[PDB]
Amino acid sequence: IPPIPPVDFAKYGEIEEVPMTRLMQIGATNLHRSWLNVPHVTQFESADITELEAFRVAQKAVAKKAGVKLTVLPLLLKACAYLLKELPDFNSSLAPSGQALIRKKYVHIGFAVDTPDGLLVPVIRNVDQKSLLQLAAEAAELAEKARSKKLGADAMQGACFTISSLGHIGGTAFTPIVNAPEVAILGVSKASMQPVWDGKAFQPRLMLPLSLSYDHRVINGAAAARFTKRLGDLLADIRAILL
Amino acid sequence: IPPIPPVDFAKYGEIEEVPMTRLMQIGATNLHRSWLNVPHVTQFESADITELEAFRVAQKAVAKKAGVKLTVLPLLLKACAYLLKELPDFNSSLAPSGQALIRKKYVHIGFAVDTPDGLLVPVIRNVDQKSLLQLAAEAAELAEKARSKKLGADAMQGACFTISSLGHIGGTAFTPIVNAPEVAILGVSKASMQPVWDGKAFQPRLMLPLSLSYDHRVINGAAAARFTKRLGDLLADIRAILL
Ligand SMILES: CC(C)(COP(=O)(O)OP(=O)(O)OC[C@H]1O[C@@H](n2cnc3c(N)ncnc32)[C@H](O)[C@@H]1OP(=O)(O)O)[C@@H](O)C(=O)NCCC(=O)NCCS
Ligand SMILES: CC(C)(COP(=O)(O)OP(=O)(O)OC[C@H]1O[C@@H](n2cnc3c(N)ncnc32)[C@H](O)[C@@H]1OP(=O)(O)O)[C@@H](O)C(=O)NCCC(=O)NCCS
Ligand SMILES: NC(=O)CCCC[C@@H](S)CCS
Ligand SMILES: NC(=O)CCCC[C@@H](S)CCS
Repeated sequence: IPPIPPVDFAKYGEIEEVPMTRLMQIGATNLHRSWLNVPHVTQFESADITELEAFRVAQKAVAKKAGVKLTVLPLLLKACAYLLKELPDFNSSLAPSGQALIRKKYVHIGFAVDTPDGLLVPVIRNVDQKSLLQLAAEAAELAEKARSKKLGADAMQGACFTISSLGHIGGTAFTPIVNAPEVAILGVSKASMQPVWDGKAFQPRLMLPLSLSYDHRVINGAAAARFTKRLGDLLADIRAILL
Repeated sequence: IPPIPPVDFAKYGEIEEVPMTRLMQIGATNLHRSWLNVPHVTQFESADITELEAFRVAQKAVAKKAGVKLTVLPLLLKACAYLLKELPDFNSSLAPSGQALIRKKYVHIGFAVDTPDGLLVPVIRNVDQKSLLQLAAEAAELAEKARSKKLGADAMQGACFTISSLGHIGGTAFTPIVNAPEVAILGVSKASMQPVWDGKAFQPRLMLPLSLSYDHRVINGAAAARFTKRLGDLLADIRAILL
C-alpha cells in the first residue's frame, strides 16, 4: 500500500513529539489489519427502550442491595447473546482457507473499555448463561481491572462478538471497526427522547441508537438488517427472551 | 377415627348405585391420608397480571408459529420455579423421622388435570430449565396423554410442588389440599377486572386470585405470606426473573 509522504511539520510552527504507549501501538496494528482485511458495512437501527429503561431504573434497589449497579450494558449483552444463538452466522469466523466458516457453539462477548494507556477489550464468557446482575458485576470488575492495568491476557481472548458503547459520552451513531477474526461489532450511542408515529400522532419514545458494522464476506446486507431488527424488537420487550 | 353411621337412603326416595373408578378410589385414599397428616393453612393473595396478560396475548403469533398455545400455566410454572429456588423450604419434604426436612435441589412441578376417570397430576421435570414455549408444549402433551389414559406412572412421580388451576371454569378462591409428601400447592382461580387504588384514584387492573395451601409443620405463616407476596410481584413484572 503506498505510504504517506513525510512532511517537515515544524515548517509551519512549533511542534512537540510525544510517544505512543505499546498498548496504542498494538491497537493501531490490529485496527489497520482489520481495516484492510474486512470489507465493512454498517447497518444503523434505533431501538425503543422506553420500557427497558423504566425496568432498569425500578430494579435500582435490588441492584444496590446486591452491591452492583445495573447499567444498560448487561441488558445489551443478554439480548445480543440470545441473538447470537438465533442467528449463528454472527457467532462465527471465517476459516483461514477462506472457504469455510467456523461456527462457534459458545457465546463469549467482549466490550470496549477505553483506558489511559489505550483500548482494552475484556471478554465475558458464556454470556448466555449468566443473569443481569451477574453480568452487571462481572462487567464492572473487568472494567476496573482494565483501567488498573491488572487485566490478564487470559481475559482478552476468544470473544465471539464485541459491544462498543459510547452512549455515556454522546453522539448519534458511528461506524465501528470489526474486531477481526470476529465478524460483527455493535456500536451503541446516546439515547434521546424522540417522536414516534403511533398510527395517529407522534408519541415521545426513548430511542437508543445502534450501529452494527459487519464483515460483508461472511454477512450479507439482509442478514444484518434482520439482526438489528430483531435486536430492536428484543430491547423493546425483553420478556421475549423468556420464551 | 369414628365412622359415619350408614343410613338407609332409600327410606326417603329412589336411589341408584353407581361405582367409583379405581382412579377415584386411589384419589380418595390419598386425599384423606393428606387431610389427616397435614395441618393445613391457606394463604390468599391477588396478583396484578394486566401486563403479563398483554404479553401473553401479543406472543400469540410466535406461539402459533411454534404450534403451541401459550396459556397462563407456563407463566405460573416458570415464576413458581424461580421462587422454589429463592425460598427452598417450599421445595422440600418432611423426612420420616419428623425431625428433618429433605431439601430437594431439583425443581419438578406437577399440575392437576381433572379427567373423566378421575384426577391425574402429571409432572414436568426441571421446570427451572425449560422456556415458556417448551413448558407450553409439554404441559399440553402431558394433559392430552392424561385425558387419553396413556400417561405412564413414570410421569406421575417425584414432584416438588403442584399447581391446581380452575381459572378456566370460575370461582374466586378455594382451599386446595396439599399433595403430601409435598409441602404446598398453589390454587389459581379466575381473573377479574378490579379497581385498584393507585395513591389517587382507582385504576382497573386485571387481578389473578392465588390460594396457597401449605403444611404448617414445615412452613409458618410468615414464610407463606412472603411466598405469595413474591409470586404476586414476579407475576406483575416477569422480567424480574431475568436478573
Ligand atoms: C458496567 C460498566 C463497565 C459499563 O457501564 P455503562 O453501561 O457504560 O454505564 P455507565 O454507568 O458507565 O454510564 C454513565 C451514565 O451514562 C448513562 N448511559 C449509558 N449508556 C447510555 C446510552 N446508551 N444512552 C444514554 N445514556 C447512557 C448511564 O446509564 C449512566 O447514567 P448515570 O450516571 O445516571 O447512572 C461500568 O461500570 C463502567 O466501567 N462504566 C464506565 C464507562 C465505560 O467504559 N463503558 C463501556 C461500555 S462498552
Ligand atoms: C396447557 C394446558 C394443560 C392448560 O391450559 P390453561 O392454562 O388451563 O388454559 P386453557 O387454554 O385450558 O383455558 C381455557 C380458557 O380460559 C382461560 N383461563 C385460564 N386461566 C384463567 C384464569 N386463571 N383466569 C381467567 N381465565 C383463564 C384461558 O386463557 C383460555 O382462554 P381462551 O379459550 O380464550 O384461550 C391446556 O392445554 C389444557 O389441557 N387445558 C384444559 C384445562 C385444564 O385442565 N387446565 C389445567 C391446568 S392446572
Ligand atoms: N482489541 C484490539 O487490540 C484492537 C482494537 C479493537 C477493535 C474494535 S473495538 C474497534 C472499534 S471502532
Ligand atoms: N394425586 C393424587 O392421587 C391425590 C390427589 C391430589 C392432591 C391435590 S391436587 C388436591 C387438590 S385440592
